[PDB]
Amino acid sequence: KPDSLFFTDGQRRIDFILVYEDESKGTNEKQKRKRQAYESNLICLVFVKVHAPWEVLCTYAEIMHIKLPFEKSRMNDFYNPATRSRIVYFILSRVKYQVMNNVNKFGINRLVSSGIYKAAFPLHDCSERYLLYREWAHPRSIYKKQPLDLIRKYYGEKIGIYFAWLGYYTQMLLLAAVVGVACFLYGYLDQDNCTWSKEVCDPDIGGQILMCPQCDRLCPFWRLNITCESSKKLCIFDSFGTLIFAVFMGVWVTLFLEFWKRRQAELEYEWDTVLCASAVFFWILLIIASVIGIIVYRLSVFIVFSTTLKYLTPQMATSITASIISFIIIMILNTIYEKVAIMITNFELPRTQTDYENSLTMKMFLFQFVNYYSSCFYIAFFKGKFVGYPGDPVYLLGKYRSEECDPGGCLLELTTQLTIIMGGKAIWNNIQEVLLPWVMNLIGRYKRVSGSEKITPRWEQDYHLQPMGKLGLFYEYLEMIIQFGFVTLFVASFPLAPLLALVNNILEIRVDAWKLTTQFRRMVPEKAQDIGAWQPIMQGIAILAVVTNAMIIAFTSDMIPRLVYYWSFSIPPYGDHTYYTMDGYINNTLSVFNITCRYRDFRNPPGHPQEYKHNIYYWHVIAAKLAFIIVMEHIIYSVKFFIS
Amino acid sequence: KPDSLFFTDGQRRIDFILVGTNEKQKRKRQAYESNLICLVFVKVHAPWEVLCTYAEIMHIKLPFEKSRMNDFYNPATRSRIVYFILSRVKYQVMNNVNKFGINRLVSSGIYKAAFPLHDCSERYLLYREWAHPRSIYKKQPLDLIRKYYGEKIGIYFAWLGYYTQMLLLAAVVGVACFLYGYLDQDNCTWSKEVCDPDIGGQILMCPQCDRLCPFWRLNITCESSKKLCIFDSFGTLIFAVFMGVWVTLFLEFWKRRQAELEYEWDTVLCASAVFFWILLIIASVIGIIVYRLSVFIVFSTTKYLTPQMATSITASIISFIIIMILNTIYEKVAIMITNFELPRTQTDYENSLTMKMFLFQFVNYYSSCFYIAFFKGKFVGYPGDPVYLLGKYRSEECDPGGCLLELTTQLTIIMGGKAIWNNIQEVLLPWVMNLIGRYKRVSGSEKITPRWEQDYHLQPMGKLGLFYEYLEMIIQFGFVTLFVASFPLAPLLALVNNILEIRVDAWKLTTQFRRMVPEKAQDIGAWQPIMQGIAILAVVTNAMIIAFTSDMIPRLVYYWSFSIPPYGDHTYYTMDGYINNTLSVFNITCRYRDFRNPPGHPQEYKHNIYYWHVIAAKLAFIIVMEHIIYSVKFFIS
Ligand SMILES: [Ca+2]
Ligand SMILES: [Ca+2]
Repeated sequence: KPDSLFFTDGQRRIDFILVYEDESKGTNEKQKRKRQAYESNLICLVFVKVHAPWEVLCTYAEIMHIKLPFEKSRMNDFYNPATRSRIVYFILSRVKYQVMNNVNKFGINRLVSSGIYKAAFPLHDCSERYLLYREWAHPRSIYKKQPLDLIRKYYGEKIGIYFAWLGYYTQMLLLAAVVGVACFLYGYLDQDNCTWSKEVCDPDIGGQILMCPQCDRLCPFWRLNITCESSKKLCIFDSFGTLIFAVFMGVWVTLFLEFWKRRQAELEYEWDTVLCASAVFFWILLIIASVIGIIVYRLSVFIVFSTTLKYLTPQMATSITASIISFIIIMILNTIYEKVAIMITNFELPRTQTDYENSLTMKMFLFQFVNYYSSCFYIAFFKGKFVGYPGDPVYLLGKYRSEECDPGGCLLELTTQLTIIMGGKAIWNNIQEVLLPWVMNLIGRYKRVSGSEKITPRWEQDYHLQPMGKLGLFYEYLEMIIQFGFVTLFVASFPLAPLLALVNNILEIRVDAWKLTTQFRRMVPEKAQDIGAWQPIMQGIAILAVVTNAMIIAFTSDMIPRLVYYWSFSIPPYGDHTYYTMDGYINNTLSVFNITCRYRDFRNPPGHPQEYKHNIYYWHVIAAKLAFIIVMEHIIYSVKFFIS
Repeated sequence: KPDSLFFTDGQRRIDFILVGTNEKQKRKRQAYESNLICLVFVKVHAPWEVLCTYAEIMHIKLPFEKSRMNDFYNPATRSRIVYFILSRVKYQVMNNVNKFGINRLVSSGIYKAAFPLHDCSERYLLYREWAHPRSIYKKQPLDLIRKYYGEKIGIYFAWLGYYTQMLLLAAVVGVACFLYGYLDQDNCTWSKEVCDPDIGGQILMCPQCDRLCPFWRLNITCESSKKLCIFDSFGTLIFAVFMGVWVTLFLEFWKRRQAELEYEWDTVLCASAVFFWILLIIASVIGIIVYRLSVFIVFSTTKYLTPQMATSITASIISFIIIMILNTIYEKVAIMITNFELPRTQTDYENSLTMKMFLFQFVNYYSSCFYIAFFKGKFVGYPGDPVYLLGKYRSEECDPGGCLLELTTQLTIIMGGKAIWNNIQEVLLPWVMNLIGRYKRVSGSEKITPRWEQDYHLQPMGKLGLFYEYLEMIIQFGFVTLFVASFPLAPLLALVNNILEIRVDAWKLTTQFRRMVPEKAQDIGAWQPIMQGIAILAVVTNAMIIAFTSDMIPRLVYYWSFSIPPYGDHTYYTMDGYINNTLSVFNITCRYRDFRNPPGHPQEYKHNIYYWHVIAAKLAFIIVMEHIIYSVKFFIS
């Protein structure tokens, strides 16, 4: 029978499979009779079946305290196919191989690494798999609520916590999405009567500003008018779409953390749930330097691409193409890091599985942080600075100049990077997660055995399925923490970032689910009280996110400069208006340059006693930026103090 | 037998002592002692069997071999066990009137007193080598305190330990910067040009008050500016940075010590009324400053005793007296409002009492210091018009030094004067009241005084025993970490203080007060969150003290970016010409302290580039120092 969950005699559900074949140079007999006696003490091509009867599960459940299934009691009570796999795995790990020459091994952790065995896994049916396939696997059930209790009871506590965290995620990124939509409509509608994003488009005030080339050569004296196509759509990320949006984002990120702490407490109430500087930091410093190589490649790309060539402005198509190239390079370099972190972690002598995975987290998460967010931090914080008296950039300790931004507090490049990285990867990781299992399963089914007997045993089909590995949910937490960082660190621009995430996760909460019910082999239902080794990382990300949001609003949003302009530079002090009006902002902010243009920085005109040194406007604006940072951060940690 | 801790039979030590409407409580107390059986001095004793029987509920692990109570491998714990037995056993009636313990019994007034008794031994040696003026510097046997006076007193004297041993490092760093500020005093152009009449005495000021104040000169500042040098020349920066690192160090260092002692020992409507009085005292600090002004204004009409030294001392003493009187009033009112609300058990009641009285004392003490440090000498504009505080009364203005001598004088007189006065009461009140009792109740005994009689004549300690000591020491901690930029000797002033206090309290805990029940405690309790909040606020307030009220960042700015060919006619990083080129001119139709444009700049009396540069430096300094400090404590923890 193809749907055989039992033995030949029947009435005995299979709990595990392990496969090996050492019948056939010279050394083969050694592992042959190593594994020949290994199964002997475990007793209470052929697929070695492992089952745990009542008297075995009862006698080996005494070691670990697990609340059996009304109400529950500690270790003993009276009123689960999932826990059998974990019990069998624990039995395999505890029972060792006894010899007479002092070479003792326990479990197959070392056995499968050497190569004695081939594979080991539990198996499920073809029931709870179909009912979970219909409303939870296929993307048609977008709005259907998931049975997280069923997920916990079927695919283990770790997967249940991962999905509940994702279920809780879009449960309250919909409010962030609707706030983003409100800011979206405010920015889009109020593109006319605000003297911003209309001055730039108007050829009389924001069109007569003759800039000067940003780089050394092969750039002409452009005009601000060309900014129109990207300035009219800039206000959506500016104005009220920036200040209250990011303040609400900070309050939200500080509050739902504690809200999900309460959710975790509720879950615990429901379920039981009871030399360093070198090499390691050397490679991180090397990639901190290698972002320079990445941007050098990016320039070497678009310099040629500009000569090669829906209102596709140069700074839109160029930025999109550059972001795609950088994303491809980031994926390749992430593959390189996936190799090197593993190759350096096993070099050190680690502790058991828990500490090994904790160290692997502490290394790979930082590797991915510096791999992904380095470019975003470069563009956001220290990209378009350092222009002085003769217009001399820092030159980066060489003969190569630095790149300069646009008169908007360059954020369109940042939001394009966000959209193409966290949005492009959203497509691409799902593409691999859906298609790689199909293509490899088809390769196995069309290259190993073809034309079966029309009755395929369950173990054979499961063996043909892809393994899940010990780093099962590590990669999902990694990608989701990357999404979390992109949706909380840089959420000042792109108000629709959670919404772009929202539907994303609604697909993922199915797609992953789908790949967890049809593609990968069933995983042992491990028990965990939380996400683990990521929650402190989440707290650190939130603490850094408050500061980085303040720095995004101040140093690279050009919102504080306009607030300052219509509060203190528009009034009769420093100005000629009557009340808080934003008129004349663009002309009365940019500073003049003498070639012997008008660049973006705030500096004195050529002939002030302090020429090309910062003026009163710059110092006022930077004092306002620092005050805004201090006030917002203090208010945010005060708010989280009230919350927790 | 005056030294008799046993009954007539002997070999049975006393473990505790307790001593038409009248008939009601007479009958209630007559049957109360009946179920407890296993002026009269009821000697409650606990044999071994009752100790084992009713010590099982409160799990205590004590042997050598610390495994569990029921093992086969302490005069202190008998009092606690007897107290627990008294509290658990209730009085049974047939009218639905059930009372357990004497917490309600002594409140009504059926009994008079209840206390354990100690020896006249382990108390004599502990008086000599630990509680005597001849043994001040001798090392503490903290075990001899833990097993004799209880976990609470032991934790109090161990937490006070590091204020005597490793507060010495802070004190010696303070001494080092104290001597550094006095040696490099002539060759810094600061506090020398001020004392030089040629360039620092020609700067005529203008009156700070509306009337009865003449146009003075900076020359008179000399006697207070020359000694100001040690407070802010260069020792303030490294001093406060080291203080922040030091506090964010010993917090976790004492966490480690707490873990070590855990290894050693077992240790098993709101907006109104409550916040209304706090906002009322926030307003009443205005009344306090009005009172101090009214005092020294008249005193002005009445060893280089400059007006701003004698005045700052006299007004500080008057404010300290008023603060003590108000603290008595708050001790009354917090108790009178806390019992109004229906509280939980004793632990939660004392937690609420902590949360109320600590805030009351915070606003009582640190409000004046925050007023002087942060928002005292500001708000001068175009015609020299102060904010007037929503009235016809002007505000008070500071001196061209980033007024800090007033702040350090307030610290020295408050945390130093109280350091004397609290010890004075703690030493003399027991003597005077014991003498009153011994010379007014019974005189001329028969030369044999029973132990219980002498103990009864001693003062009671109460349920709020160590609450006041934690309160005063947390006040000292706040004064030595919040405002530790000036007065580098503040730890050293504390140090000997603590070295005396760690005896004085010790002394008063072996001769004056009645023995206290050895309560079970694993930490100071309900104060560690307060200490963490104090440290987090302390980093920020130290940054604001260095920036907004130290006049140090302006001194960095002058010789970094104003003594260079832009903004200055110099050639290096030199402090020359700082005083003249910082204060801004005022036109009456003087030269005040704030940084504003001269009378005739297109933005007249609006702020110049100097103030905006200095405030940008201040904000950058605050941000950088705070970020570095929490990064450092992240590395530490
Ligand atoms: Ca995924
Ligand atoms: Ca004391």
